[PDB]
Amino acid sequence: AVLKFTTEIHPSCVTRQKVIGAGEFGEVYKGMLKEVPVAIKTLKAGYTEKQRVDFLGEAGIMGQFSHHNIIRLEGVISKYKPMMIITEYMENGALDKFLREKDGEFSVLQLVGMLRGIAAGMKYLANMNYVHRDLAARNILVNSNLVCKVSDFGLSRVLGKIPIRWTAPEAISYRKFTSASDVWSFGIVMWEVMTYGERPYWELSNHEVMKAINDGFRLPTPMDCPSAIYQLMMQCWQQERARRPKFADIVSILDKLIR
Repeated sequence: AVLKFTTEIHPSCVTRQKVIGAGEFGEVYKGMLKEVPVAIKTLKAGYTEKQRVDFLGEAGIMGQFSHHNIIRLEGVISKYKPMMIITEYMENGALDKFLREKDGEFSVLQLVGMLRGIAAGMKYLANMNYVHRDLAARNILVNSNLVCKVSDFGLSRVLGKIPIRWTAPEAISYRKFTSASDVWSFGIVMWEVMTYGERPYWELSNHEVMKAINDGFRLPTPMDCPSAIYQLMMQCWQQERARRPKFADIVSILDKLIR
């Protein structure tokens, strides 16, 4: 794929209406663009140069993609303060928090549908030769129509701190990040979904998680999870990365459970 540069949006085109959260780099707003509803992420007052670079850099990576299950970037304001990233609006926010609120409410069919969309976004990303490295329910956003979309491309790169509980053993131990380590992470996301937003490995420390992983531990079947879905997450957690399904396999497997 050919590299894209980021669309610059004029400040007068953006209207912030309400605060909808606190971000890594500053406040997040709901507002309007041009008009269409958008999420508007701002860069905090007193930002450092590194923060500016990382803020706009993540947006640039997100902007490489055009897929229904990857957050759409409208553009950035980088020539004016406050600097902003403008994306599609996701009314229901982060997937982990959304499921905790809706604990036990969804059908298995609906949870599978949500996972199928996430897998489709990842299949697309993998085919574009990108590894995400930070795939986790907290980094997936949910819109009013229950569509789940991959967000948070800070660690993403073409094929420092890492999210240990979501990371494959070979990526933890040997710095080997591939689409197959993203598949491991997807398995963790499946577990987060089927548990309605339980924390992977509960309150074990990172060192304890690493030891558990190295000892062959796998997270247990979520309450009332169908065997076929638990087996799929177990397949995503094959110790040897070459033996995990590809995202194309995952999409096909989930598709067949949509009945």
